Amino acid sequence: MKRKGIILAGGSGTRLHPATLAISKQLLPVYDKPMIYYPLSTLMLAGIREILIISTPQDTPRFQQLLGDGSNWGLDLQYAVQPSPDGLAQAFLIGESFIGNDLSALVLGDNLYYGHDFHELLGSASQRQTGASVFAYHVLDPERYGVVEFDQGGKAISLEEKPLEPKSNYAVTGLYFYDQQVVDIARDLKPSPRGELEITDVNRAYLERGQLSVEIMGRGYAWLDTGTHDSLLEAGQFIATLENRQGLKVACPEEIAYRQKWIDAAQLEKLAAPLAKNGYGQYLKRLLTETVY
Amino acid sequence: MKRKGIILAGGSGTRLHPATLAISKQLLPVYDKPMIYYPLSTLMLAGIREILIISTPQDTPRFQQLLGDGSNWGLDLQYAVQPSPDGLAQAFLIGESFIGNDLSALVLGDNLYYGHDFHELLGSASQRQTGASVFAYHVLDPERYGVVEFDQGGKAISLEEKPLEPKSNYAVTGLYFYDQQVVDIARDLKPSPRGELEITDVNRAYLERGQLSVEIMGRGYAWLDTGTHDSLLEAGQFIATLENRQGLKVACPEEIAYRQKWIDAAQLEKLAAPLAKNGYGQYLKRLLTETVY
Amino acid sequence: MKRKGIILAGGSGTRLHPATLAISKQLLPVYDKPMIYYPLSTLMLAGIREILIISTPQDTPRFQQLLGDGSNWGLDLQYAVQPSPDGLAQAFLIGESFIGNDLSALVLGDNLYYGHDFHELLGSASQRQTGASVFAYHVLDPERYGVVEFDQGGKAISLEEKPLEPKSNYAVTGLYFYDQQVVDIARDLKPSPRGELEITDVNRAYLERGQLSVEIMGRGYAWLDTGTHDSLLEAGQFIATLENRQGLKVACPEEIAYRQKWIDAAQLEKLAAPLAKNGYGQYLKRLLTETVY
Amino acid sequence: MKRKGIILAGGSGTRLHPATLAISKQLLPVYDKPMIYYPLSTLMLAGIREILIISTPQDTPRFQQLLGDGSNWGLDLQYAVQPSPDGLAQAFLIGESFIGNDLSALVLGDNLYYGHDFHELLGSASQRQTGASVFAYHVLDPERYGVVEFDQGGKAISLEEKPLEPKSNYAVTGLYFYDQQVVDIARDLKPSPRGELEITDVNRAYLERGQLSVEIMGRGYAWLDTGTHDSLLEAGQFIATLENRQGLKVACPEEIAYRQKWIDAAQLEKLAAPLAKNGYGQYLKRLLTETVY
Ligand SMILES: CCCCn1c(N)c(N(C)C(=O)c2ccccc2)c(=O)[nH]c1=O
Ligand SMILES: CCCCn1c(N)c(N(C)C(=O)c2ccccc2)c(=O)[nH]c1=O
Ligand SMILES: CCCCn1c(N)c(N(C)C(=O)c2ccccc2)c(=O)[nH]c1=O
Ligand SMILES: CCCCn1c(N)c(N(C)C(=O)c2ccccc2)c(=O)[nH]c1=O
Ligand SMILES: [Cl-]
Ligand SMILES: [Cl-]
Ligand SMILES: [Cl-]
Ligand SMILES: [Cl-]
Repeated sequence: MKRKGIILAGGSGTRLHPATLAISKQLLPVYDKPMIYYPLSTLMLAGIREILIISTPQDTPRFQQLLGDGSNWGLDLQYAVQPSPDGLAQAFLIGESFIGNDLSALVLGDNLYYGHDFHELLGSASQRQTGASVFAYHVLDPERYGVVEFDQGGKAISLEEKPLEPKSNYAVTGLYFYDQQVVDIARDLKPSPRGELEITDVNRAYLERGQLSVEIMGRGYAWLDTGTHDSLLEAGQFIATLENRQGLKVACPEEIAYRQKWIDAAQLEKLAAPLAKNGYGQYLKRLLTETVY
Repeated sequence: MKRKGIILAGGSGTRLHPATLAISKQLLPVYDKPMIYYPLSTLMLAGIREILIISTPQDTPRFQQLLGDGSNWGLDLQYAVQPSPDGLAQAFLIGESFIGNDLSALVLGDNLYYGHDFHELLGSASQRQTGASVFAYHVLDPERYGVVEFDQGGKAISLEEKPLEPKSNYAVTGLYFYDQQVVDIARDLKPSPRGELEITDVNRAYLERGQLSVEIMGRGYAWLDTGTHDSLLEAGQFIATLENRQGLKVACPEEIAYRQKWIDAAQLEKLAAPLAKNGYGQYLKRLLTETVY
Repeated sequence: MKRKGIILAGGSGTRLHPATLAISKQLLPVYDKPMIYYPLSTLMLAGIREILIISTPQDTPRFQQLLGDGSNWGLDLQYAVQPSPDGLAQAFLIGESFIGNDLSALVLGDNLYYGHDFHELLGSASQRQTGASVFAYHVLDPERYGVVEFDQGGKAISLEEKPLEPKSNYAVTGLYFYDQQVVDIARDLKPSPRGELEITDVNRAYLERGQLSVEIMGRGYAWLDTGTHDSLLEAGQFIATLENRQGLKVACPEEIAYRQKWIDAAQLEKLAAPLAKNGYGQYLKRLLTETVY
Repeated sequence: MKRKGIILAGGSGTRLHPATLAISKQLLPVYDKPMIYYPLSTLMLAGIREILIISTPQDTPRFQQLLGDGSNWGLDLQYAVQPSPDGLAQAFLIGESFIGNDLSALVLGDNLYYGHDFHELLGSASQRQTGASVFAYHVLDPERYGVVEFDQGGKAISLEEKPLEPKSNYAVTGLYFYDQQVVDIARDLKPSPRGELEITDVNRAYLERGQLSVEIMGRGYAWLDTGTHDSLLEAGQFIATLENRQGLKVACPEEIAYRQKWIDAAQLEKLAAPLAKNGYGQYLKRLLTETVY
């Protein structure tokens, strides 16, 4: 059974205005590449090739201009709009027709992940054909996120959205895997006191049915914060330190497509040509003639 | 006599693609605010209130959405397009009608400046009603810029554009002041071997007429580099270290307009309202009730 | 069979003078803690509790003052000096008596490692009772290190020390695992043209006997550079970004001792007391009453 | 009349333990050079050549090894110890004999300053032969420092030490200038509730005699924070961004001595020799054959 992906790349309201007045946050580069390249690359590593990008009406065309129909990276990209920022769960109403009867995965357009064995850690969620799979990650400021409580045996027993008195320091990350129940669960959701359709209600419903796998994303992964000006900066520094150390890029979509065998060496060469006079183009070229373990 | 300003915020070509595929560089934020805020604030400190923003046809509307007509900050902003990126000196052909018979100033949309007595250092160029005035700044990599050579008495005697063997480490910054000759000098320029109308030829012409002042911008000023992904990241770290230290913002246009008395406390309050729930709105508010020396 | 550890924390000569005039590099903190805490914590994760710290004669006492005999963290630390910086392999002559007839592991005092499953990746070297095990990591500037060449089947076939024309981009990291042959191999080493006893000759000898495992340390690990002022800075930024994101520390020795069960909750509490008024002390306290996966 | 300088580089207690367990904070490098180089360079710019370095008994020899007697940079450096960290005003009891009957200046060993016209701003305090002169600098967190309150005419009217409800955002920096009364005012001070002899009481006494000048250090100066591990890291990023941009170093003592004519080109060359194979030596060399305005 094939899994469809959704990147929700919608409005951060005015919270980061004026930095984000002219353009939506997920088109801003983090270091050497546009933000959206990072969650897209995540979906690609989880093996997902059919992807719906959801964003504001102003910006959809900009995302289209940047990513096209995906055919150049061996993907099949489609697009849809979120008129008003009415909750992350709204993705599933908007995405209903695109999901159809398949399994799905939702990733937040501004969430960056890095680490070892990231294929395998996604795999284990990607290969469960039933229920929902989310990830929990220790953070300093759990109040800002969805907080998962574990019992003494490490079983997930409550989820709470931006709690004033968090039950743990474990935050739900912005990567979610779902079966064919998600749309129907989404459709029955009531708005919350904040006026939002919450992804935590979606995930609570799977918990109450005993069908939520909460997999731990360990301290040895980077899950980076793009929610303040400060953190956005920390992230660029973080990526640039890795890339300049290794001479290898994090979350380069072309490279993921090439290594998954979704495009061949001739196609990778054609993608490199129009950027040949810069580092990124030069990087794509070098991938054709280097073995990387 | 009054001086008109031009901010050239055009195409950086593909040099910073794909970071810049969705949006032009000068809309990317540096730390808490869009890039273009920094040179605009510079022109404001130099006392210039009538400014032409030149940009690509695709992005003009994004600059317009961000900056409007300037009326809100006591300015008068106008807009023009640069269909093709044919050299910085092109700004004077495109800007001819807007300049009319006045004095002018040109600033690169991606140049950030910071330091003490910046009013005074601009002033001394802004007050010279005849000839041209540029600024020379010691850098490590002068080969990337226009290099000014001085004789033993500190007189400027040659200018050279991206010389392979620079005569000094003094680079010409991207702030230029000009009298009513610039348009005519611009009109007579032939494209260079690179296919560009070079600002260094413009400035050489003033030097050959003995009408170029080259004022030193000292080491105690920051002139920051936004030309690589690395330097852009250095620049955000730099502004954010200053701002978090001081609780005062660098190159905030509203604050410059308020302190120059181009807008009053009532108007500053109205600008603060629609961002009240973020740091930038809160910062504008606090300016109404703090004396800053 | 038990494995003994050596941290070589010797002289970086004058290369980073004057930053390092007053103190050896491995006592400088990286972000919140002294450099040496990082490789020490690495040895601890590999399960090694008996450790020889080797350093200059000036600085040994400072290392002793900082780390004591280890008894407080469940280790057994001993100390020895390297009079002159005559090569990394010299560690084994100096360490001969301390090694005795056991297996060993050598870590460079200035090498930082971070990532997921780091226990397991060390384990696989730690559990091989015969031969030598090193790690290879893709880097941009292989000329600076020991470069390992692989054949088309991914077999290690040459090692070369700071080659002018590197055969790959794979660098040998500064973590090494060795059987009872290392001392005797070390003793037979000739100085090189540079006047050094090279760790690459030690490792070449194991390769020529077919007893070198070269395990790949993947792009999903951080191996950080502390060899320039710039990289040292990049590292602090890197650690601080992780720690402030997670509210968990990288390479805190006390925490590793506590989680390996080498000290109990009462002892961890006593270590926290004298630092109670700062973040580090507060962090140790919080480890007593939080479950971390 | 001539002015004597004191750099207090004592115990920061345990506040930054364990980072600082092996070595006192003021020997840690900020980017390319030891911390203490920055305030020492400040005293040098203020024209002061006779300087007492006060530090802990354990570290004095490390400061001596780094700085010698100063003869190499045209200074005269002397050393004293501070057995217990009993307040910044203690510097005048300890320093009594060294001060003798001269004017003085006190600078905190961990305070970094940068900006334009820094000579002039010091000058104006250095030239006032009577009373005391301090500097007030706008900060975000004035509650951590001595806060100066101004009346509507910009006259200083109260000073308060770490007030919970600060009267302004103007913090007193860690650079102080004093006449021959300071010793006697110091001697009459009683310890505060915290067990410290406060520099703010010293400065309040001069205010109550009408002899305190409070000069504004403007926003266009950097006064950097070295009090947390975070800020220390910000400070290195900050210096390194300036230095890599300009190819000129901030607070290099040899360069200040050379430009003040306290050492000649032959002596500067001899200081450059023993570091010739690193950037800092190369930088000193290049100063012999470049004009810097
Ligand atoms: C399946 C090939 C994946 C190889 N790879 C990576 N594992 C990574 N790594 C280490 C990653 O952690 C990573 C992060 C986000 C999305 C995909 C991979 C990467 O950045 N680029 C890659 O080409
Ligand atoms: C009317 C004087 C404005 C005072 N002022 C500044 N001088 C600055 N300074 C210190 C600046 O360096 C600055 C830089 C570029 C353009 C304008 C000001 C500032 O950032 N914000 C300000 O409000
Ligand atoms: C065996 C407990 C190890 C748990 N742990 C870590 N895995 C790490 N991590 C993620 C590491 O990557 C790490 C790095 C160097 C040395 C030891 C662990 C850490 O920093 N601190 C820890 O307490
Ligand atoms: C004799 C004048 C020295 C010129 N000079 C400086 N002004 C500085 N500047 C810009 C500085 O801000 C500075 C800061 C602290 C102490 C001394 C100089 C410098 O870093 N190095 C220098 O050689
Ligand atoms: Cl982990
Ligand atoms: Cl200056
Ligand atoms: Cl990996
Ligand atoms: Cl100023």
